[PDB]
Amino acid sequence: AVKVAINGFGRIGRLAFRRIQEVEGLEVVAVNDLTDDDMLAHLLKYDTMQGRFTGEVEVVDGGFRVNGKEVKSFSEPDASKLPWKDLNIDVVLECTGFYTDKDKAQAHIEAGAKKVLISAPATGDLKTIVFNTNHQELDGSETVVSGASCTTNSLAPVAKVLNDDFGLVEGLMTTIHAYTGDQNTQDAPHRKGDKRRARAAAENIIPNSTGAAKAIGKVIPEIDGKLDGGAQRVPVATGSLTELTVVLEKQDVTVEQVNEAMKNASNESFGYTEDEIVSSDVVGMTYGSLFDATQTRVMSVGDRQLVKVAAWYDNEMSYTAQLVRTLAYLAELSK
Amino acid sequence: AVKVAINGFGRIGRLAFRRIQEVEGLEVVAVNDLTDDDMLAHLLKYDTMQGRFTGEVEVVDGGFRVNGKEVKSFSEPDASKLPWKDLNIDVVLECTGFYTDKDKAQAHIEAGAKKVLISAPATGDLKTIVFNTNHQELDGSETVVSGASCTTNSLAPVAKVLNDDFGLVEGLMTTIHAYTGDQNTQDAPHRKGDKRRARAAAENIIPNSTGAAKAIGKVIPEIDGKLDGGAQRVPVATGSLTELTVVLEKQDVTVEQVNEAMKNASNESFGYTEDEIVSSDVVGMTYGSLFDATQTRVMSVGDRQLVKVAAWYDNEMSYTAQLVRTLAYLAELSK
Amino acid sequence: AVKVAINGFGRIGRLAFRRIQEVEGLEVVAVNDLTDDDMLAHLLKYDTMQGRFTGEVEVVDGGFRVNGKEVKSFSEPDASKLPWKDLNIDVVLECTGFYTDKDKAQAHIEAGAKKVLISAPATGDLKTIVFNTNHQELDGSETVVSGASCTTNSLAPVAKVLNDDFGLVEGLMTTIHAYTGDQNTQDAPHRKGDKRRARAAAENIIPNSTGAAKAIGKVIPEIDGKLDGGAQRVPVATGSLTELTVVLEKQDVTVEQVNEAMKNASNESFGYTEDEIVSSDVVGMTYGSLFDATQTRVMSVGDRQLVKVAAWYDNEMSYTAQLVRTLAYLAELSK
Amino acid sequence: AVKVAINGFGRIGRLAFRRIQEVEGLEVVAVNDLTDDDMLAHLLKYDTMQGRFTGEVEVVDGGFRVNGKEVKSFSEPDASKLPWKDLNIDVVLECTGFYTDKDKAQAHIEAGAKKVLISAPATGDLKTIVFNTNHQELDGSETVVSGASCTTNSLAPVAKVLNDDFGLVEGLMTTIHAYTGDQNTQDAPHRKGDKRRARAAAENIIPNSTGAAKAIGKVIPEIDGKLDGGAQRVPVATGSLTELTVVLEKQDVTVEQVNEAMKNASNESFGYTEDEIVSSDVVGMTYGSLFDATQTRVMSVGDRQLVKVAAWYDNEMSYTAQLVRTLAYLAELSK
Ligand code: NA
Ligand code: NA
Ligand code: NA
Ligand code: NA
Ligand code: NA
Ligand code: NA
Ligand code: NA
Ligand code: NA
Repeated sequence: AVKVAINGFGRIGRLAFRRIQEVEGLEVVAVNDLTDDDMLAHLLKYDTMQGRFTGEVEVVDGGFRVNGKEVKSFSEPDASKLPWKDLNIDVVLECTGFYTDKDKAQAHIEAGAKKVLISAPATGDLKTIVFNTNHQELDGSETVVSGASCTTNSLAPVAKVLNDDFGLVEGLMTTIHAYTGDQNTQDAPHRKGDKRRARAAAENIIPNSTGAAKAIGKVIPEIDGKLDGGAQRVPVATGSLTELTVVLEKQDVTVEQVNEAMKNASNESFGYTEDEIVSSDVVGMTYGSLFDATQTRVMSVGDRQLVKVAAWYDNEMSYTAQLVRTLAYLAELSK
Repeated sequence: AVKVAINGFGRIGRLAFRRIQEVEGLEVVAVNDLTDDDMLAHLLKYDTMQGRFTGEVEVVDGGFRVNGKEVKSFSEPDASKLPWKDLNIDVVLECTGFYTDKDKAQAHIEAGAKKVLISAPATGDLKTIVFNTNHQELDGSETVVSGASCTTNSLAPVAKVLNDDFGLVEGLMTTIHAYTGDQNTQDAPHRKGDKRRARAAAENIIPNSTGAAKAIGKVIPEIDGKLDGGAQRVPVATGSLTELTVVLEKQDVTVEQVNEAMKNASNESFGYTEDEIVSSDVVGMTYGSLFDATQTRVMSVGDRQLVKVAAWYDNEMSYTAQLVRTLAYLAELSK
Repeated sequence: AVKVAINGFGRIGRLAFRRIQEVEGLEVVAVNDLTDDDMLAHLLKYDTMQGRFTGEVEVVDGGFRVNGKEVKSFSEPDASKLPWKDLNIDVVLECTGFYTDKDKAQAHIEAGAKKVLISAPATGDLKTIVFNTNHQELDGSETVVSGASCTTNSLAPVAKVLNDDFGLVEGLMTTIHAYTGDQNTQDAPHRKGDKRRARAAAENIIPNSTGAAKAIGKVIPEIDGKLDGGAQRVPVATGSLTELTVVLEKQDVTVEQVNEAMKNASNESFGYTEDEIVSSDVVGMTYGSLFDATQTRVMSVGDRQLVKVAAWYDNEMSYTAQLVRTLAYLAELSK
Repeated sequence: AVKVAINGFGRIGRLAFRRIQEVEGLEVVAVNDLTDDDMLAHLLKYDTMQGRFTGEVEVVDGGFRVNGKEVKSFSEPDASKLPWKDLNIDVVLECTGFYTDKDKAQAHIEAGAKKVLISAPATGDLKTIVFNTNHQELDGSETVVSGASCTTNSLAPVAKVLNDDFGLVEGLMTTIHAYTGDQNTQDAPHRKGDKRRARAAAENIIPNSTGAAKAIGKVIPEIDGKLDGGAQRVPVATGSLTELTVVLEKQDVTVEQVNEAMKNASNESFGYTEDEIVSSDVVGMTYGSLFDATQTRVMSVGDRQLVKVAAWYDNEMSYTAQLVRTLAYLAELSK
């Protein structure tokens, strides 16, 4: 199988582990995190929004016993000193937050893994990849790859259809977003100075910033610069919705043409629904974006149109499943 | 003292009562609600989001004694049978849902009231009024008036300015709106058949249909048909935000230009701020709309622009402040 | 397979549908409810707390096709007109709320069904059953049965192990309960004039009355009238905890004694845990009651003790699992 | 004019400040907290559960201006280095959590503060005080004093009545408690390793241990060791409830006795209500504890009785109101 190591056992790594149990041909052989394995198991066994774990987890000496396999654990802050050489590590899923610079992620490579996928936006001379949107830009010469953001993966396939079948001029975004753990529980000083994230996370509508629309050009170059936008974090623990309002070059555009162009590009990454769903219905899904045709909208005043669309995504598992897809493809580029 | 009657003692109707305590000149003399007085008194005295009643409430024989004043109480399904002439009612606040038409609400007039303000949009040949946006259209000859909806009251001052100072071509709207009492507590059939208002209210991001933007032109006739949009209901009990994405006819606009223009329009209906606030900060405010300059964005690609602005409101108390303002002005046209 | 009909497709009925999908030898062939099929399918298809439906739901001509099997759907007010003779109905699961009486439920027999299980407490001369606590009192002569309440099934295994291994002198119960559909979304008047259920459910801690404790004697007759209690309704949508504070006649009781007595009585209905779990961790589980050992407490002052124990239960799906268990038993009494 | 210094401007700090504004005789001349003034001032003006600051708050050279008063701002880790001498600090409120021991708090006295009130339970040769419960014990000799905990203040006036009037044999306690800032926002490793405080605070019923009941002896020594208990922390952001279940010497006790007993011992710390209220109703109250006579229960099985009672409190402002009472009393013990 493809031998995967996870660096960081946060929400993302733990869900990537769960997800990989569902994907044949991938095995997590190693998990590196500073937390004690007792607590790590407990956060793996139990999950507030993603549910109980499917199977049995137990802490054994040197790691965990999970569904009858061995996962070796490490508590090692210098990733260059992890034994990726002798574990024959194919891909590292980098989920710590301390390694989003390519020059800094080359430690996994020096520790002898063959390829690293950063589970965040990343800086340096690397490629940023949204699976099924532009992974066909990977030629296998890459050793460090960005997995983009959770919001980019909800956006990109919607923007690519908009732009491809209608010209894209410009557009703006709002992701009504689930609150995350970098928001405070009660009103208190926030570690990065953010006055809005400083506020009780489950009691408020909280504006905040998002890099995803501004960065999209890294995934779809031909629309680089043409998008920007924000977020509003609201009290659901996971589950998100990206609204996009655009101006298109093609004139006289219908709701029905938009919806039809999205449906035509459905696949495993990009879903499509016409059902009247809410956020909790997408918790745990494995689509990267679930285009919602109940919300397509065309405002027309003379020759001039504003077009608005919305796509769902579990900012946890939607992004995890796209990571695992890209993770595997990186491996398969080794022949 | 202006003699005020409240028809229907729901959220709208009880907040009106509370707000009127803080306005001198106005006096609630009668309340009509089919609910027994004991329970009504209890929901007056206690309020989950709006607080304890600043004062003292008690059920006496013919109604309540509030702060040493007599409030008459009726339990009468038929408006035209209410003793409004007996009490010299100057204006009825109509909050039941059952008289949201010009000719229906006319029943209050036959019963004795001088004028009626409908706390809701209304069909018929009546004027719809957002105070400090278009109440100048009232010429004194109106017996029956609509106070518009709680979303319209937060949209109008913003659209007015954008249309006046720059040329509003078209726009689209999303209100990240608190959840309301017509949403289901748990997943269950919905009495109006709405598949989204059927889901659990405080557990979901729920898309919904909004009336306000489609009908903005009853308040501002010169932008009729240029706005549309909807709501995202989210798990806060009150406090909302209206995002507006628009195309203007002035094509070299800046964020400064937009914000300054909004501050120049500042008053006791249209607040202005540059504090990074969140939804629970506007709970119980009496601005009908609080513009947020920190959220203004202008997007320029080539020489085409998109502009996004946002404004806060208590979908309860904001709307309530505006309704009492229009109440007073309607009783003012005795002159 | 045993042919099951569900009267009333509310939370209990849709969950009973789902659980029966996981029991071999059990089949739901008909559902009665006054709501349209389109809304009912949507509610079976999408659940806020129990997850996307496992499988495929579609509305077909005379009802539903679910996982390749047709399910007849009726909207028939009158129970005794239901084609249960023609559908060879072994057990009707009665979940509407209006037939919580032995003699009222006879209508299902009069319609030709073989047995009725009432999914609530019921009055009249019949039996109240908590599976794996007192279902052996079922001899086979019963046509109508009650499956008690969700809170009863959680308390009954625990109180039995307490009364058997030590003598129960008295006790008091508090269940920290998920809020339910019978509570209001916003502060508003309430169907049964309850000043507390009238308050916003997801925003308060709400005291409310219970019955499961005063009525324990129906399932355990030797401790009749020796328990009482109430509930505190809090903002989790599903998942509860029952705390029981008891006086025993056995006198040098220890935490280890209690816990061990509880562990030994463990079965498919009565779970045992020592993990430090929280409410969401039991959402969807199938134990009728999950004993939490980490919560056991003994207060000793001289020769006088006080013991406290606590058990989790998914107030929805734990009670669903129990009902289905008793349904299967009722059908296995084909002599 | 009692000159007050506040060390740590957390929830306890900012609310103590707010409480002090409405108390004639006290003024906060200084605040020390390592967070920049700009952020601290923002978090004082805007509070999620407690409302906007009534008044004006601005940042000025050297600190804050609040309602036309100067408040000096420092940000010093070393308490000994703080200029309490020069500012003639009569009392310091110790609200950082890191000085919760008498030889730790002394660092303020050496700095020239006359007296110190620690806003938490603290260890050492000091006294632990619940105003209007055991503050009679202060003689004027103390320089450091603990204010106990926000549950001890809740529990102590109910215990005392029970003990004096009926004679407390033993009892156990459960407090249904709002979730606090030390709980995680999302599932993650916890600062103190607590596996239950490691979980999403707003999406769970969470058991957690509390010392309050165990250490009740520090306030009412004549029932030391007689109580034990725990907490259930639920998704309300402030407002809590302490449920006590006791055994008494005096028997044949009625509900009407217990309730009149608590009615008579009611003061400005200890309230008493017979209304059907809920947690939100007690947010921002300034009783230390509010007795709920609607939740009194007397289980009488034959000869032996179990008694239960309950009392609400706002774990924020109720405690804070109590502190500011004790603090004021410590200052006037400098005649
Ligand atoms: Na696998
Ligand atoms: Na580790
Ligand atoms: Na007034
Ligand atoms: Na009435
Ligand atoms: Na089955
Ligand atoms: Na039906
Ligand atoms: Na003062
Ligand atoms: Na500071």
